[PDB]
Amino acid sequence: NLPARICRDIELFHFDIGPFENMWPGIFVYMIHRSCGTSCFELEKLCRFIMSVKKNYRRVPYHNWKHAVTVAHCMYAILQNNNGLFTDLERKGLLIACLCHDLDHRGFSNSYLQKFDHPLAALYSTSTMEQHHFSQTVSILQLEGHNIFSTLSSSEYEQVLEIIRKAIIATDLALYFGNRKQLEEMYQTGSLNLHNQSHRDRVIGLMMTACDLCSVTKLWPVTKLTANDIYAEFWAEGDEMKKLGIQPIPMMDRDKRDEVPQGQLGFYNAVAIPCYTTLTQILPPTEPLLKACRDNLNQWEKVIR
Ligand SMILES: c1ccc2nc(COc3ccc(-c4n[nH]cc4-c4ccncc4)cc3)ccc2c1
Ligand SMILES: [Mg+2]
Ligand SMILES: [Zn+2]
Repeated sequence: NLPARICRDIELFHFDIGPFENMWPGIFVYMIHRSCGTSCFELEKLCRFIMSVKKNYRRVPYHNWKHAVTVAHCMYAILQNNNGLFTDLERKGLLIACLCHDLDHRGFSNSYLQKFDHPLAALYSTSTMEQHHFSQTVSILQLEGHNIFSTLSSSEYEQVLEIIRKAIIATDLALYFGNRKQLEEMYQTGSLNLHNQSHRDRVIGLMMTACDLCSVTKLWPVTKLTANDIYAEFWAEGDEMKKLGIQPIPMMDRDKRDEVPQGQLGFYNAVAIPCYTTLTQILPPTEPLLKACRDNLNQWEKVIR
């Protein structure tokens, strides 16, 4: 059962899930129980599922099991602070989607898989890794005793899997730019309609981006340390690009590491700030994410000065 400090602090947008890996499954179950009810899933099935998901995350620097639970926590915080907006099915689906959204990640981008001519790029030409993450999700659900959705009707099963698929695919950051552009237009013209499924899907897409990127919404010590892990992957990919005979983009080139503060500035400006700004416009209770993002932006500016 959850420690008093965790029960309190888990409700903060900037909660960090800690270094104790064995505690993370219980943290996830607690979040499920609080958003979805303790009758939502059979506990044994749920526990079995979570442990098989863990097993299919790799020991990479950033796109790992810790990332999965962290993304799920951010989703929990959004859902908790936006009571009555999302359906029981959406809430279950979105939390499970976040837990599964990077399944079997190798620590390489879609672009690298394409340049490598990896068999996954042949199977899934666009959003390669994300299509794979969804495939892994389905495969796990299909294992004996793992169908946490077995109490749903056939129709609800299909429905939740579609919610999950859309949510996982939305974590392809390539898609964020177009999605955010559409949403911002809908906001400003007052045409955003949460009862319109296509609009609803976009909002959920943006939520998935917000959650995926949430390391930039933590307090500075957490954010600064996390940046070490993301670049560890990117620089390794840069090395691999060099080995293919291809000059990596500066973000992936360890030789350009002194330029990290300027690169961060670019990212906050082009992606992070616009993301949380748009999210806050649609879901005002999510403002703490934007506040923390702006604070981290200032810290990078301070590093530069
Ligand atoms: C030289 C040196 C560094 C450079 N960096 C950049 C942009 O760097 C990033 C880093 C991470 C991410 C990111 N993508 N998805 C989640 C994250 C993330 C996760 C945790 N913390 C920060 C970002 C996006 C951009 C550009 C040019 C550069 C040139
Ligand atoms: Mg991903
Ligand atoms: Zn992710």
